[PDB]
Amino acid sequence: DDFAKLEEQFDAKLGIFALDTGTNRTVAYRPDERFAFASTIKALTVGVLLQQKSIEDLNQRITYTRDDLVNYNPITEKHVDTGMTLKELADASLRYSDNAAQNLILKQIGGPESLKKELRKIGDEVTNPERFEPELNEVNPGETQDTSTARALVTSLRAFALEDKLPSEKRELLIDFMKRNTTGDALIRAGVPDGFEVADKTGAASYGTRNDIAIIFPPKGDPVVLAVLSSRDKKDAKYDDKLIAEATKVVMKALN
Repeated sequence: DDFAKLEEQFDAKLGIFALDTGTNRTVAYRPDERFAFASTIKALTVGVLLQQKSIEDLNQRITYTRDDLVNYNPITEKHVDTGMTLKELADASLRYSDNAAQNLILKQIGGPESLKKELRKIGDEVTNPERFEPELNEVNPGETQDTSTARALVTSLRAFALEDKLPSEKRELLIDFMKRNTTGDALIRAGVPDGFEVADKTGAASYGTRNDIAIIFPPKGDPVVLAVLSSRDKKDAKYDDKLIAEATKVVMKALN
């Protein structure tokens, strides 16, 4: 009723899945409803990048051009002449949601097809990487291109960040990046209690799609993996971060 209340208040659809890995308790609300995953895919993309490369390997310098810079490139646009290491690209992608960073990493790992193949390998049958940024944000209701579900994103994120799709040093790298995300302050972070660490990746796409996926680290006890996905009825709809923050609060109350 609380999630439905938020949907009502924000004229939005909520997609929620949370797993407290310390109790195996779950919170679900339209967990299997598809949403354009938007930039949350960047987290899973770095996960695959990390699976593919030694930590040292991430020091490879990637040269790119202005062709690669499409819309939102806060970091990559500044280093277009000097290039960026894969690590620096991962940093930009995760922490600034740098689209060109995501695209260059996605190319590095073998493209959307390779990302999808690696997600199927980990048993994510639902996430459908098809396109680069910002093209992947163009998802209509009912279309499955570049979509996933809260359950699938949580399950996949957990696999890379917490489970065994990455060795510990790489998991730590992925977690450190997401912990130091700069784009998520008003989302999942705005809905956790004090002293809870959040490692998150935000996204926003067409139809007022506004997403945040996270691993949340309580003061005591094991991490909670959470996806809060939202979409609205109208193509050019604006989103309200407050919905994600409020939905996160409901999750945390349920897990308490």
